[PDB]
Amino acid sequence: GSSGSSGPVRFQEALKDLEVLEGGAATLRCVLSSVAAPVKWCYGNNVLRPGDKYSLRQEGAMLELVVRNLRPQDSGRYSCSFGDQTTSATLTVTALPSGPSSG
Repeated sequence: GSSGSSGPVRFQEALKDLEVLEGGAATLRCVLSSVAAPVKWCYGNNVLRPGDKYSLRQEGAMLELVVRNLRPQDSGRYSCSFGDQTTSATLTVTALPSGPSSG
């Protein structure tokens, strides 16, 4: 059943569309209606886990998901599962113009 009818966690400021160029890192941000943790992170079908590739951080109803090696194929639907409601956002990654850059 339930734990103790505590209450659902509304999404005051969920994740919003992000604009970044290929060759950096993308850090999403979202503030929950209430301070609760730990939190759950999911992307697509499988559930996201804290490690090297990804870095999850929680502090005062605040989440932070960093994504290294930004690629034009990574852009998807990052939705955080927490409480009764769920949020979802989209990232924008532009493929470098392939200029005179060394690389």
